[PDB]
Amino acid sequence: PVMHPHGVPPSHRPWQMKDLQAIKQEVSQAAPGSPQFMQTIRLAVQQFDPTAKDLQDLLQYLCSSLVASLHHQQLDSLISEAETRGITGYNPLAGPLRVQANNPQQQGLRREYQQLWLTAFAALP
Repeated sequence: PVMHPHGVPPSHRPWQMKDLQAIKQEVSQAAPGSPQFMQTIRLAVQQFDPTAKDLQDLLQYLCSSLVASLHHQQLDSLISEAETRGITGYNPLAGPLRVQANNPQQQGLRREYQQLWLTAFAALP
């Protein structure tokens, strides 16, 4: 999660097991892929403002290894397509998008990464 304390720069903090349990319960209160599901996962992403690594770690906790890998596969294709067209605040010279999305200061890029990560569920059966 990325914290936004008043005044000081934003900072990253690891998931707490209670955070992940809370998200798991909220998500499990809706059928996977359903409109209420996608709404719940999006609201959880808003709550914790996670980095790219945070999002990967969350799915690793929520889903089976192969299903989380399927998401990663779908997201990688979305990222490639997004990189071809250009992404807000992304210069390939500063490193891979997934790595840049882990810099707490790059909010605009993190938020766009979050939207791509959310979009990649559109395939998850």
